[PDB]
Amino acid sequence: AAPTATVTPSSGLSDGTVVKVAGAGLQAGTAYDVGQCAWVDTGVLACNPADFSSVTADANGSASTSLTVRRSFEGFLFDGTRWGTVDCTTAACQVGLSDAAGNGPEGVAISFN
Ligand SMILES: O=c1cc(-c2ccccc2)oc2ccccc12
Repeated sequence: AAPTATVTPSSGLSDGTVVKVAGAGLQAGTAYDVGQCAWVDTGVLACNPADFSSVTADANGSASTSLTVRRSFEGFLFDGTRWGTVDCTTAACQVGLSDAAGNGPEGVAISFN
């Protein structure tokens, strides 16, 4: 079926901005982890365990959350292993939203001003 992932990426904003994430039409009961998961290695991405707020799907099958995009964050995988400190000063960051396994909406990139 066609889900309804409506998120608000930080385009043209500075660091410390609150990214709005609202995913509807998901699996009610599943916990979705969302963070500023950006590129950390070749084909490898990593989320931030510092300012993260995993949201569980409600009885409507929707999950709304908000994350704070930092300039530098600790990159962590979905398994629990870290990859290193990611820094988006000269590079651009992005938002990552997926379940404990790694399924969900497509990633959206963000850019500072
Ligand atoms: O920590 C990780 C975060 C993300 C990710 C999920 C959705 C959108 C962008 C990035 O993907 C991975 C893929 C493999 C291993 C770790 C990760």
